[PDB]
Amino acid sequence: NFAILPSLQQFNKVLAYEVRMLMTDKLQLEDGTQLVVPPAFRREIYRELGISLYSNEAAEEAGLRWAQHYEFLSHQMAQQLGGPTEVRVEVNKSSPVVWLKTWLSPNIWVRVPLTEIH
Repeated sequence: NFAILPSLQQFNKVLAYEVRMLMTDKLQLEDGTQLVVPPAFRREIYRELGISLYSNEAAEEAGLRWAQHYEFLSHQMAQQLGGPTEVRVEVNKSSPVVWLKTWLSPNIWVRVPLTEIH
């Protein structure tokens, strides 16, 4: 049952929040509060996002090369993940594909297709 076809901007917001949870077992709040992130959630986020992991070489052949740097999306992502990030978007394939690299894994590209939300 379809629910949402998100804009690229909305998708980036969604992706950032979920990747932030992928990244840790505890969300650290401004006030020093730590919200636990159940492992099960992290496993399901990874699957539901349809993340593929690419080496630099493989990425450059699988769609990264046509992907263009998005400055606002990159900063928006960097701010949520809390570290230097690059977001590129392959607007080929008509349905966008987001390519993400972070300071945490400088030799891995994260490939995430924009999809329907259900």
